[PDB]
Amino acid sequence: EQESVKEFLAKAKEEFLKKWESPSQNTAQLDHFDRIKTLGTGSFGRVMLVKHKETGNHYAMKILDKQKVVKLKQIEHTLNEKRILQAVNFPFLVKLEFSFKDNSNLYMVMEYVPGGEMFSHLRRIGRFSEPHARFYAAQIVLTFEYLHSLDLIYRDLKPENLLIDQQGYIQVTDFGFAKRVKGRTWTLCGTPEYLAPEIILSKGYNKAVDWWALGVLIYEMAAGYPPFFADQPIQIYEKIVSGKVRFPSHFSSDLKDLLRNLLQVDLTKRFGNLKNGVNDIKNHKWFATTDWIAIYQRKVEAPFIPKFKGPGDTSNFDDYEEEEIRVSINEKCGKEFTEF
Ligand SMILES: Clc1ccc(-c2c[nH]c([C@@H]3COCCN3)n2)s1
Ligand SMILES: Clc1ccc(-c2c[nH]c([C@@H]3COCCN3)n2)s1
Repeated sequence: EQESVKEFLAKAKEEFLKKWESPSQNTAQLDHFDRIKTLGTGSFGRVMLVKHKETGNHYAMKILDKQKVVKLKQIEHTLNEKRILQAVNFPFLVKLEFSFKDNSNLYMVMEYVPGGEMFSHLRRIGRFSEPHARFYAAQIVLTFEYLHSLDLIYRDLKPENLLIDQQGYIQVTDFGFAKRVKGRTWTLCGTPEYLAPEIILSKGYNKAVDWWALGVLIYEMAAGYPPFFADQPIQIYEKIVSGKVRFPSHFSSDLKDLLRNLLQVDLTKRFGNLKNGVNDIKNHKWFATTDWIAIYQRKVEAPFIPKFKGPGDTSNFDDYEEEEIRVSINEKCGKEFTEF
């Protein structure tokens, strides 16, 4: 690669390691914020729009219930999420601004990205044109080049985890499955449609699973539906491990070629995992019109700017029942979360 790229990644790794070895902790508390709206909710956590009472700034606060994290066997994953988020820095990664814990919950206070999930915009428009898909895909390629160089595997690429910012660029959220891995790792995690075959087959797997998931994402952005779709996970998994993929006739020949190499069942033949690494992807004909430096510098005009009224607008997110943020008078699971 160009020495300028090698030196950039060397500095990125130095800066990551300094924060990784000495993580920040306990940098705000709950009563510094007003709660505004629930933006999403799941089996152990939720994300809420909040406003900082002294500065007036808006943030997305991810709240995890310690007891539910323990019950669902997510302790190590939640510790990974916060330790990685406080150590990374890249244009297309959502920034963690504060973190803290109390008797009941863990809190990660992130920048608020008001344009909403890519998923909403994709389903609204139906499918993205190839140039539009390629603009987003280029940002993911650069983000994975960065993360992988730090020995991080992301493991949760899907349209719901990619938010669109005020300039139309991506911000990757949700580091709940991200992990620092030199070599292989073994956990079954991720969403069914996006799982690589070696995850489904319970193998020791590596960063190649992120490049498989990029193939699924590009397919879904350009078609409007994912390549291995079926009604139940076991049926999805059978399709994935066969790897038989059908492409819409409107796909360009270059797009089909790139996707056959990303959706390669044999991980030892998959683009992103060969001797030339990410450069087999960046140099592929489907990306011939991409100016990688201009994307990194955010100098390319985006295909689409989300419609919103200001930094507190929640119109691009949906409506959930509003539940209390209860804090027990007694400390729960203190040992398990000591390092958070
Ligand atoms: Cl992943 C990435 C790999 C290499 C990257 C890179 C190389 N050079 C730059 C920028 C361009 O000008 C502003 C600062 N340096 N990024 S990103
Ligand atoms: Cl604005 C936002 C900033 C950060 C957000 C965030 C972090 N983690 C999640 C996930 C998405 O997938 C499943 C569970 N909650 N959103 S949204």
